[PDB]
Amino acid sequence: HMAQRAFPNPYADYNKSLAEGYFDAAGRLTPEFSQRLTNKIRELLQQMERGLKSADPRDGTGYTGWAGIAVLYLHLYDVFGDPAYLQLAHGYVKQSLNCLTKRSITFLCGDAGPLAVAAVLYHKMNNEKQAEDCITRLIHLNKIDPHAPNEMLYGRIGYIYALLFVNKNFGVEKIPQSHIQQICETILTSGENLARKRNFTAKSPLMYEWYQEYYVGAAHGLAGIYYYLMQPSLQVSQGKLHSLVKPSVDYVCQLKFPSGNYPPCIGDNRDLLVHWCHGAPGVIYMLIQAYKVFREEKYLCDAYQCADVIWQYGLLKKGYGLCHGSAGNAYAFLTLYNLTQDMKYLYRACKFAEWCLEYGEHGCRTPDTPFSLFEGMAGTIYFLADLLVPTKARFPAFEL
Ligand SMILES: CSC[C@H](NC(=O)CC[C@H](N)C(=O)O)C(=O)NCC(=O)O
Ligand SMILES: [Zn+2]
Repeated sequence: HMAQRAFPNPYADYNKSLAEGYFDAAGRLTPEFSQRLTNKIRELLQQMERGLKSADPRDGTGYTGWAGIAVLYLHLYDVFGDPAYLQLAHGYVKQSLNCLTKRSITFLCGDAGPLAVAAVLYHKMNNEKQAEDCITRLIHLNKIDPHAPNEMLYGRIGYIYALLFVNKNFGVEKIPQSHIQQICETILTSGENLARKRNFTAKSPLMYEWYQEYYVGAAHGLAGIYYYLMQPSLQVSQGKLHSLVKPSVDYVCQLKFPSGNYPPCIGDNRDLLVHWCHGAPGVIYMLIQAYKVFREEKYLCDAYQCADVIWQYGLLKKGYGLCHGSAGNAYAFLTLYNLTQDMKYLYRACKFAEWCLEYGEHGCRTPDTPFSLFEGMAGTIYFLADLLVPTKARFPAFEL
């Protein structure tokens, strides 16, 4: 039923001849293709700026609101170096800081997004007082919601991302590692406890849930949590990596549909969603990181299968967005490219970019927030700009 959710892929798969128009033998984009990306970015930015005039004033979040637009502009500033982009980011940061709701802790859906993005913007504008004030507030946020879930949009790893985002952008340990360590400990303890209570232990030493479901994917589920627990940034011990995380990863691997896709929740029989939030485009990160950490070929094999599912069924009728759209799906190819150095996957990303360059010409659904980072145009623009330098590309607000 995946076919019903996708457009047929109109593109030929990789060969040397077809790839030459997009990038050279070193994987560096051609000037021509680079400029075509740049031209579309400028075109879409105009539409986005106009569209955001109608966006909800109250939503300051990374996922659907102002801080996510600031994330885009910070990225464009880094890519292009145009000071006007940094100024745009400032405007959006200011809007976002007037929208704190005190209800959530995450980068994507909570107050950590505005605060972490603001800290970085202020730093980039040489505003030490405001940068430091934002960091203080961000650190303190780790109190307003204990017994949170563990997942990306509403839970502990979503807060961890905000901390990592500051540290990466300052290039120094602005948030002490000990802060990250203690959250990591809570996550691991939570997983062991739930697995024990539900007698998963033998097959899966860790287990997590959100909204009373065992979500499997990146946004709300196991694949996102395990991707994080396997990151050197989180400093999980070798002992816990092998005894707790690896067998829990293997359990997720075992949930794979015959197609190579993954169910949204444990026990789901319908093979339908090919999204970052649910399915192969989000689970692929766990597989790739598992390969990097454990070096077992099965993980790489599974990642290849993810890429094939996405190549076939990844041009979504849903639209061009990151959370569940063609641009988010294209990032799966970039992560596999960056692991393998196989230009086939850079090519696939470029062809998905070609699709996005025809934005609005396919009869896609209009997103609920048509201009947002995760549902809308800002995310598509983010992807196009990130593709300019493929080796540095990372799925925003998620990939490390
Ligand atoms: C965490 S996002 C989950 C996502 N939700 C949507 O696609 C809803 C539409 C969204 N609000 C938009 O406007 O893009 C989804 O997978 N929906 C289930 C489905 O497509 O059947
Ligand atoms: Zn989604």
